[PDB]
Amino acid sequence: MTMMDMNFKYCHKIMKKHSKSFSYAFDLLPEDQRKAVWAIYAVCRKIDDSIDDIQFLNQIKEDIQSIEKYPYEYHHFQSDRRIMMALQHVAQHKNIAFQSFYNLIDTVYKDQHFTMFETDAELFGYCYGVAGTVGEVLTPILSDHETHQTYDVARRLGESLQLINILRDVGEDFENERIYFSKQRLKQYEVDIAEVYQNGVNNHYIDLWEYYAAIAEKDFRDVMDQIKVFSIEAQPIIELAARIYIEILDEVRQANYTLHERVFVEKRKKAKLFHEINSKY
Ligand SMILES: [Mg+2]
Repeated sequence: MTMMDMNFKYCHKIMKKHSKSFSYAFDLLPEDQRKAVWAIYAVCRKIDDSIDDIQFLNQIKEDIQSIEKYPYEYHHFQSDRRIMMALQHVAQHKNIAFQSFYNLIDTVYKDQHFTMFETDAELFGYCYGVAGTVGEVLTPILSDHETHQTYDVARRLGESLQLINILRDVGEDFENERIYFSKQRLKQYEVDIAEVYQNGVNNHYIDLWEYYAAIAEKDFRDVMDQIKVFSIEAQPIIELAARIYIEILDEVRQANYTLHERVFVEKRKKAKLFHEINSKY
């Protein structure tokens, strides 16, 4: 393989190491598209993990800015060369929504001074920042002609995926001093996450969790209803990614909403969903 192949293989490794679900689905795309997805996804992961000082994050941002301003010049990247070389390669063939990467970077910087969200509006604003943006950047790769609708559908799906992630990770996030449910909603439902972490679930908690799960599910249905905005080859792949991730909600229920382990959809179940979907197509 070539040097560029090596850069993309590394991006693949990062994506698969982070999400078995998204790698399972997206690796089914045609070669050129899945490679572009590995590259964009790896860039988002590097941004999301950068703090663990803002030093490296600042480098990533300057690297992306160099690509945006001079896509066909050679750059001595400051952050992760393999990933930026791959992103630049993609940038030379596809329209990348650079502002969406900057919105993501801005959100991650803010996360440094994290304080609970006062309202669901702030929570959903956070979902846009860390995941709606990912949906936006992948949009040109997964569609033939991008319209505001294409971005809207991709943005909403990313945000729904983030909300499902939050619903899966209540426990581990709490251990890491983060609570994503809003203070407004916690007060309304009379839920104290630390109390639930210590004592186990109860009906108030389950009702609150289900309140958010219903939002994720409805947004998922709306996205499925508009799947035709994506290219014919990406449609079943996106449906699979979404279904695989959404199944996480049932896995949490089956584990009695436990705050003490990370539930998951086993590979065999992922293959079952692919079968059902791929049968529709
Ligand atoms: Mg999480």
